[PDB]
Formats: sequence, C-alpha cells, structure tokens
Amino acid sequence: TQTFIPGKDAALEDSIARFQQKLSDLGFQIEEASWLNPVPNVWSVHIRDKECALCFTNGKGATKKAALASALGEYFERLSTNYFFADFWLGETIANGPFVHYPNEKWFPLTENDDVPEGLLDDRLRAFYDPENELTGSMLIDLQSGNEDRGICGLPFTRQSDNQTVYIPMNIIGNLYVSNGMSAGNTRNEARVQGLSEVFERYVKNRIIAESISLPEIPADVLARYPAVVEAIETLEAEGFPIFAYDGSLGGQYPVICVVLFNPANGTCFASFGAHPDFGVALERTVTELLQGRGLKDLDVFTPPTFDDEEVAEHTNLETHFIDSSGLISWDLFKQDADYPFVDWNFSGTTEEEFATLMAIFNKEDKEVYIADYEHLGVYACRIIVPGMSDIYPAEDLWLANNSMGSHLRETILSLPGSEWEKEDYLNLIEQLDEEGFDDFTRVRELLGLATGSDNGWYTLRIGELKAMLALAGGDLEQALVWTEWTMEFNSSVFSPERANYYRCLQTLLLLAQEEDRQPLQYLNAFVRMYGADAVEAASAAMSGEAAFYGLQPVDSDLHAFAAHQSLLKAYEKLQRAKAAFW
Amino acid sequence: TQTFIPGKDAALEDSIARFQQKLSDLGFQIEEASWLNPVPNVWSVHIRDKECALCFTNGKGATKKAALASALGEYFERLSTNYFFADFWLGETIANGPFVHYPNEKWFPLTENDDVPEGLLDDRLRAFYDPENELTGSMLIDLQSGNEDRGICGLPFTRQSDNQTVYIPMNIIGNLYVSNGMSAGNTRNEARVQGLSEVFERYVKNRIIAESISLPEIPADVLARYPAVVEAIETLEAEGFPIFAYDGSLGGQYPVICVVLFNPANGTCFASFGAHPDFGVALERTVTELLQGRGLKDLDVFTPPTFDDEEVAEHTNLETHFIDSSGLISWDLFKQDADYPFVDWNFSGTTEEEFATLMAIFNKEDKEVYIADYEHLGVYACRIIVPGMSDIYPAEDLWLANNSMGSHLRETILSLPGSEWEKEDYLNLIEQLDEEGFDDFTRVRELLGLATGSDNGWYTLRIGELKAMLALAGGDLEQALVWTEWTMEFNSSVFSPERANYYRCLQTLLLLAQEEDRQPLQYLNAFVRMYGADAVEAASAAMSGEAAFYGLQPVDSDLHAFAAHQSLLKAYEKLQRAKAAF
Ligand SMILES: Nc1ncnc2c1ncn2[C@@H]1O[C@H](COP(=O)(O)O)[C@@H](O)[C@H]1O
Ligand SMILES: Nc1ncnc2c1ncn2[C@@H]1O[C@H](COP(=O)(O)O)[C@@H](O)[C@H]1O
Ligand SMILES: [Mg+2]
Ligand SMILES: [Mg+2]
Ligand SMILES: [Mg+2]
Ligand SMILES: [Mg+2]
Ligand SMILES: [Mg+2]
Ligand SMILES: [Mg+2]
Repeated sequence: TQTFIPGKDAALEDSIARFQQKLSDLGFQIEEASWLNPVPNVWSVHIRDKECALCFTNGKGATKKAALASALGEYFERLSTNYFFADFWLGETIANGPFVHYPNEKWFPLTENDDVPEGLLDDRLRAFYDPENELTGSMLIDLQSGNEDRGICGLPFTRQSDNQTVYIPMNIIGNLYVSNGMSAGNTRNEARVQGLSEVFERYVKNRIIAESISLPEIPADVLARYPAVVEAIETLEAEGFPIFAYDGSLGGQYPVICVVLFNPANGTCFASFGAHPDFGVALERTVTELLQGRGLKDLDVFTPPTFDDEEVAEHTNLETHFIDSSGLISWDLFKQDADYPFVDWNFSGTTEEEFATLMAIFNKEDKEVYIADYEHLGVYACRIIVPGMSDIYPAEDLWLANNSMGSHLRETILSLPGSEWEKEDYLNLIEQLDEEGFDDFTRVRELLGLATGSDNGWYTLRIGELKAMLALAGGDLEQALVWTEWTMEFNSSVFSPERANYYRCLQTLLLLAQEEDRQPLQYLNAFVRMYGADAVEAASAAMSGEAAFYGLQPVDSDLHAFAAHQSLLKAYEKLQRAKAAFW
Repeated sequence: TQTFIPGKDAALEDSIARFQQKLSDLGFQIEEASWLNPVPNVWSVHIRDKECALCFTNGKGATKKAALASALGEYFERLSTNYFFADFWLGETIANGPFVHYPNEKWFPLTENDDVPEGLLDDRLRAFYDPENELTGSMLIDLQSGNEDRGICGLPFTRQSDNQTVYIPMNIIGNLYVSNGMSAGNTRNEARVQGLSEVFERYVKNRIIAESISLPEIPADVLARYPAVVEAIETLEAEGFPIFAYDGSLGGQYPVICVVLFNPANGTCFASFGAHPDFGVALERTVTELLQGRGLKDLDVFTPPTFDDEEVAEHTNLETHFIDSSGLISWDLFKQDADYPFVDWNFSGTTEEEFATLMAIFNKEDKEVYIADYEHLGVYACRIIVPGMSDIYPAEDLWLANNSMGSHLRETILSLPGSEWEKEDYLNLIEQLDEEGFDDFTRVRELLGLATGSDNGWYTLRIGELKAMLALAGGDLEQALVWTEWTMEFNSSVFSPERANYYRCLQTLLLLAQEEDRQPLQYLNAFVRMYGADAVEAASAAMSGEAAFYGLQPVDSDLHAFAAHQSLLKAYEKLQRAKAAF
C-alpha cells in the first residue's frame, strides 16, 4: 500500500520504513510510546529513545501513518540539528575534541579588545543583532562546549541570494531561533518548503497575536473541499468545543491558516497556526497541531481572551505562545468584521516550484534567507534562519537572557559538594550571584546545562536554594533561614518526600537557633520522632557548616555523576560517529 | 447481652435500644451513615436525620456499641438543647409563636435607655460579661427569633451554689458557649459528670495550648493498666504515627489527659484532649476523639508545631482548635522537661460521688456553675455554663462578632430579588454595609441564618458579591467590576459550573464596558459561543440593572423558598410538639 498525501515527495509507508531502518542503522532504538486519535482524521504519537529519556519527539497528521511519519521526520530534524542537546553542556572531553557541533564548524578565537571576530556574520546580520555595536566576543561562547579558550564556534549557513557561506555563532542560533525553521524530509525541497512554511507560520502568528488582528473566516463552501478536516471540526463542536477557522494570509500575502478552539467549561481559547503553500495542507496541519498529544479531556490548560492590547503584544507573551501556546489572545481576533478580506489563496505546485514561490515572498520582504543543509544521518534535514522573520527571542536576549551566561560559574558550583573553603568564600559567592543578577528562581541545572536525572538534589536546585546552602557552609544562619524558607515556599512541592522532610527539619532547627531563650536539647527527642534520626543528623551537619550541600553529589567535568547526562553523551557519540564518517 | 463500661449508669445495649425507640417515637428517622474502626479498640460512626441534612452527630468509643451509644447520646444532647438550629433564623411564624426556644423561657422587653433589663443575669455574670457597663439590650436579641419587639429571650439556668433560677439571654449562650458543656445520659448524674468533665477538658486544653505548657508523659506502667488503649497506640506507631501520651492534670488539679499524634510525612501534629474522673476513661476518650471520623489516610489536615508564643495564645487560635483542632501547638509541649510532674490521679466513684467531686473543684476555683436541665425528649440532657471556665469565645465578641449582628438587615436583603428601588437606594446599601463594618468575606447565609441548600446563589453569596449585585442594580459599573473581580477571585472555585460561567461572562462584559474604543456588537457572536446565549442574556440583564441578583430567588419570611430550611423547620416542629407536651 502506498499513500500519497498532498505536499510530500514520497509515500507514507516508504518514509516510515526508510526512517525506521536508518535510525536502527545509526544505533538508535526508538519506541512508539503512546497514540491518540481524539477525533476523526486527527492522530498524534509520541516517540522516544529507549536509551535516552531526554530524546523524544511527537508526530501529528490526518492518519496514523501520517502521524508516525511526522514523528520520525521530527526525530531526524532534531537529531540532524543536534537540537536534543541544545540545552546541555556536553562536558570537557567533547569540548576539546575534534569538533563539538559539526566537522565543518569554525572556531574564532577571542580578540584582545573582545570585539566580535571579523569572519563571523555579515553586515546585515551585525546591524540586526547589534545595532549599538555593543556585542562582545566572550558573550557568544556556545553552551555545549563552554570553551572560551577555543573561542566562538560558528556554524556555516548558505546565504541564498549569492550562495555564500556565512558563519553564525552557535550561541546566537541557540538563543534566538531555537527549533524554529528546522526541517527534515523525503527530499531537499520537500524539507525546505516545510521549513520555510514554518517560518511563515510563526512570523505571521506573532503578527496576528501581537497586533490584535481580526481575521476573516474561511467560508463554509471552501471548508467543504476538505471533508476530513470538516469532520474533525464538527466532532469537536459536537463535543462542546466551538471552532473558528480563519484565513491568516493577511490579504493573500502569506500561506497561513489560524484555527481557534474555545472551551466554554473554563472560558478559555486556544489559537493554533499552520502553514503550507497548499491551502488544505495548511488547514489540516493547523487542526492536527491543535490536538497533538491532547485528548478531549486535556483542553483545560489555556487562557481566557483579553482586551489588554499591550499585554498581548509583550514579547514574553509571544514567547509563551511559542513554548506552549498558553499565551494571551485578544478578543479582537474574534470580531465580526475582519481586518483583511478572506482570500482563497494557493501557492501550491511541485516541491521545487513551492521552494521558489516561497523564496520570492522573502525576496519581496527584502529578508535574506540562510540555510544549513544536513545529510549526515542519511536523511535530508535543514535549518533556516531569516533574521527579522524567523526569530523567536529578541536580540537583546543575547545580553539579558543568554543561555551560556552561567558557564563561567560551572566549575565553581560543581566543586561545592566536598569543598572545604573558608566561610567567607561561601558568603562571597552569594554576593557574586546577586551582583551578576541571576534570578533566585533559576534552576542551577538549566543555568549550567546539566542532565541531572530526577533522583538527586541537583534536579530541583534553584539559585535561592543554593544561597541557603552557601549561607550554611559560610556560617550565616540568618541568611540560611531566609533562603531555607524561600526554598520550602517555592520548591517543597517538587522535592521527594525524603528531601522535603529534610527541609522541614532544617527549617525547624534554624528557627530554633533564633530562639535565644530556648534550649535545643529540650526538643531533640521530639525532633527525632517528627523528622527521623537521619534527617536530624544531616540537618545538624548542615548547620555546623560541615555538610551544607545536602543531596548534591560531587560532579566531574564529564558529568559521570549523572547517569542521565551519560545517556545523553552516549546518544551524542552516535551522532559524532555519523558526522565523522559523512565528512 | 449486657455490656457495662466504666463511668456509665446503664448497659450499652439498653441505652442503644432506649435511644433508638425514643427517637422513633418523637418522629425522627435516624440512619447510621458510615462506620470506622481504624485501629484496635477505636470506633466511630456518623449518624443523621434522613429528613434533614443539617442534623447529624458523630459517635466514638472503644467498641462498636459504645460508639453507637455515643452518637445517639450526642443526638439527644443536641436535640434537647436545640443546638442543630443555633446558627439559623427560624422564621416569622416561629418568632411570634407561643415560645421560640422553650415554654419556660422568659422575654424581657427592651428599655427606653436600652440598658439590659434588670431580671436578666446576676451580679457576677454582669461583671464578667460587661466589666465596663457598655452592654445594651438591643445587641442581645436571639438569632433564632430576631424579634426585637418581643425583646431579649432569656433561658432559665439553676445556679448551683444556692439553687436559684437565673435567666441568661440566648444570645450570650449561643455566642460564647456554643456546644461546650452540653451533655445527655442514661441518668442525671452520668450526664452531668460528662458535661462538667467537658468543661474541664476545654478549659485545661486552652491553658495548655495558650501557655505553651510542657506536659509530663504517662509512664509506661500506668499505661499498661489500659491494654485496649495501649494496643491502639502501638498500632498507630507501627503505622508511622508517633504518639505522645501526656498527663494534663497540671499537677493533679484537673481530670484531664492530652494525647498528641505526629505525622512525619507532613511535619504536622494533632493534639487531642479528654476528661473524666476515671483516669482510664479520660485517656480512652482522648484517643478515641483523635481518630473520630478519620481513617489512617485522613491524618493529613493538621499543622506543624511552632515556636511563636503569641500566635499560639491568640484567642482565634484557640477558637480554631475548638472548631477543628487544626490550630497551632507550641513545640514546648514536647520538651523533655515537663512543667508539672506526672500524677497518677483518680477522682472516680459512682456518678453521684463524681458529680460532687467535680463541683468541689469548681467551688475551690470560686467559679459559679449554672445548669439547665432538659427531660422533654424522654432522655436527660443538660447544659452547663461556668463563666470564666467554660467560655469558648471571649465576652468582647458580644460587641465585635455577634451572630445576630445582621438580623436588622435580613428583611432588606431578602427583598432584593425582584426589588424595584431607585438606583441610589442600591448604592446606599453598599455604603451602609461598609459603614456597619461587615467583612466582605462573610457569608450572607451565615450572617442571616439561612439554610439555603446548595443549589442556588444564596449558598455561596458573600458580602463582596452582594456589593457587586447592588452596584449593578444601582447602575455603578465601575464598582460592579471591582466586586465582580473580587467575587471570582475568592469564590469561582465553589460556584456550580453554570454560576461560574455566568460570572466569567459578566466580568467579560464589564471589562468591555470600560473599553471606550470598542463596539460591543463586534464581540457578541464570540460571547455567545464562549458563554452560551442564556448567560449572555442574564449578564446583560444584570448590567441594565433589571435582574442584578442573579441566581438569588425571592425569600419569604418563613423561608419557603429554601427546601433545606423547610426541612429544618419541620425538624424543629417535632421538638416544639415535644416541648409543649412535656
Ligand atoms: N510524510 C513525511 N515524510 C517525511 N518527512 C516528514 C513527513 N511528515 C513530516 N515530516 C517532517 O517531520 C517534521 C515534523 O512534521 P510536522 O509534524 O508535520 O510539523 C518536519 O521536519 C517535517 O518536514
Ligand atoms: N452509653 C453512652 N455512651 C456514651 N455517651 C453516652 C451514653 N449515654 C449517653 N451518652 C452521651 O453521649 C454524648 C457524646 O458522647 P461522647 O462521644 O463520649 O462525648 C454525651 O452527651 C454523653 O454524655
Ligand atoms: Mg512538531
Ligand atoms: Mg517543525
Ligand atoms: Mg475575526
Ligand atoms: Mg463528639
Ligand atoms: Mg460533648
Ligand atoms: Mg513535655
């Protein structure tokens, strides 16, 4: 059986078999973990690496096959772009090895005035990321390596207008574009059309949301051309979820559809977006995205619409929409009168024509397009950057919210368990954290790029809690109390029972230490009965300054102490081998 | 079969059969709803009136029979004292009828200077409740009648020192003593001993908690005398709950035990208290109270101990402990060194001797004891007041937290649905509520004494929400918005889905009304698809001022609009008949 769906350059069954066989060849054991089919003609599936819990993707589509091909395609997309590893430091060995990201990557050493080395970027890119000329080189060290001595790692992208290779720092790519504009496919142009369409989806989505645009409805006689989608919608409506199907082309300019679901049970809406040169493919994607990974009982996590236009335009609201679509939407979307008339648009053709048709729209926007091609995993994948259209985070984040900002503290923080510094050093580090302006809520593991696993204290450790630990090690019991209370107020819910119990104990002991007229020995039996001897022992050891870093095991520079991180590195090595062999 | 337990003047099976037969004779159909036996020698049971959801009690004891006799006894205690009705207005007919509470009640009309009429209370009681002489008569109108014209309803109690009848206003009783010191029993003295012991329990409990007293442990060789209790405690400890068994006699003065449970899973404690002249009976009650209505998975609702002395002593903390025992306990309770030595105390004997022994302790405290006797339901019951010992709430509450404080607004508020006042009258009522200083969080149904039932908007209506409704009826859409947001912030969780939906709709419309550059008709179709046509219609009708009191049905003066309240009155009429006949 061979099923050819609109817009794909191969049959579903062929894609599936091919992708499955290649994953296996590369040494990946991928399992399908759960399947959903919540309404007619809407499927989703979750797939994951049996040997690495951090690596998974999700599929979506109008049939079970289409969803599986989608999951597997996304798997190749994320593998090819190293995206599963993007939020992690990959250790000292990988950092100093032949190549960190790709064999054709280029390292640009830091300059003495700490300017951005000349061979990176190009003029338009410099003007777009750094209109102030305030970028330094040392801010652009990639999270994965953390290797300041080796310098700024740049990845090669082909500038489409003149076919020139341009090196864009991993740091800029990782922070500003994340997973937007990546793609994999049966062919080069199928993949590229999907990636370019994704750029349109998110860019136009952001305009629609941020500008509180009222969109025009897709007339019923147009929807009737796509009965599989009409069935899905009718079912949703029968199940108590009103659906609004909108043309998001903004007057026929962009190949974008918007579909909005209401949940009357809680007064909320959920706006989904999709793009493709073919109107029906775009419409379908939008609906299948809506329900991805959601049954009809999982539609309860969204937000009511609002009249507050400023809050809807806030870039953080657009970021939230990217992360989980639970951002704010203006009531103006659902106005009777649309700000653009409906257009029954069509940009469809062969995958070759579609690529040229979409590039013509970027050319007309006067927006340069940069494409990196990847074929080292035996499937075509790409990553497309369009500065000023495909960005997910604003360029100011390179200064304000850079994911490699805490690299320079990694070695120090990982050395704390078993450290034997002078008290003042521990207290000084508290001040350094404050002066460097880290949010107390930041997860240390995210700040340092650690796949800690779930069964130790690093998993849940936030800056605030670290400050508690440093206060204890440093002998400042008043600061210890402040940050121990903070810790419990904002984390007790996610601690294991053992760790929560330790913290109740420790807090009780710290409160007692502030009771000048009370004798600790009078309470000891009661403390032992409430908290257990072990916790009373550990907590007292923390208060003496002897073992303040409770539940934090020592961590080496290749993260051997974290089984989860080891599983991540083993997954990476599979990719490293593939890269070495392809280049 | 006949089972006699320590301290009771009749066999469990005799009490059970007797109490069951009498309830049936009086017209009450009582069912046993749920039974628990969470550890050995600890039982509890919940019983309720099949025809009135608001009437139920709970039993506890060391055996199933003992727990059933306890439930039924408590049933007679609460029926005899009218306590099931204590938080409700009983309507116009009852208010104006031959008698509201008892045939031997006395009504004292209000005076011209609004002093407290002379025949009420006695000199000591006046000095205790009103040391500054600031009590007025009009503040002592009983919640049940609300009948200011008829005056202050006083109930007769017998002062024990000289056997004189003294009339204590229902209002003072209801606000300050609640259910503390009531009792029923197989005999007059068995009941009275239980009631006096309860006064000791709660008075000593409050001292122990409020003063952060470290109590002494009951030595193991004493506990061994009561193996049924020891088995219960060992089981609890094996199940992961450390138990502290303390002597709470404060140096042998009072017949009180304290038992504390720790829940290490939570870091919390739960202190229980119990009293009786027999040390073993007191100990057992304390443990059986601990687990009443709780399985081993229901020990998760308590609070950690604290070092904050002031917060523990706060009277609101002691009130909380009375209401659900979830108040704060000082860590000092669990200190190694006790503030009193253990005393292996014993005040036991016959119920007659026990009554005299306990009265001797009150005589020594120089605390007068007042006792009302009730036998109109065919079972002896009593209610005992010991001013300065049995009080649950402080006398200042007669001024600051009086449960009849909102009676004068009842007629007005109940008339609001379907009312057709001028806008300004609605807004004026908002100001009146503010100026009278009612908390926005107060439930209107509690303020007015309404058994609303759970299926209408009166059930969940708080002052803040009433202000939203008045703002709408009065045409003030800015105030309407403020209080509509307050309403959802603090009540949406307990609204029915239909009511919550109505409030999301209304709030959306009130926000839209503040948007000067937006046209409402542009959003209508979206509003109908989100909220339904009915809610859009009801919310707009509220915003026009035409039907602002959404989900509040009109209420007549006999509360016919509330089925639940009708079921309450029918239960009360069964008691009225019994009273008249006795
Ligand atoms: N039938 C297919 N054959 C090959 N690749 C696919 C197919 N469907 C989706 N993909 C790729 O899988 C990823 C996720 O697909 P989607 O879930 O449709 O956004 C993207 O890289 C797609 O371009
Ligand atoms: N056999 C009995 N057992 C327990 N309580 C009884 C009995 N006969 C009457 N009572 C009364 O039952 C009510 C509640 O009992 P308790 O649950 O022990 O506090 C109190 O008013 C007791 O005085
Ligand atoms: Mg996807
Ligand atoms: Mg994608
Ligand atoms: Mg519209
Ligand atoms: Mg009870
Ligand atoms: Mg009682
Ligand atoms: Mg003690």
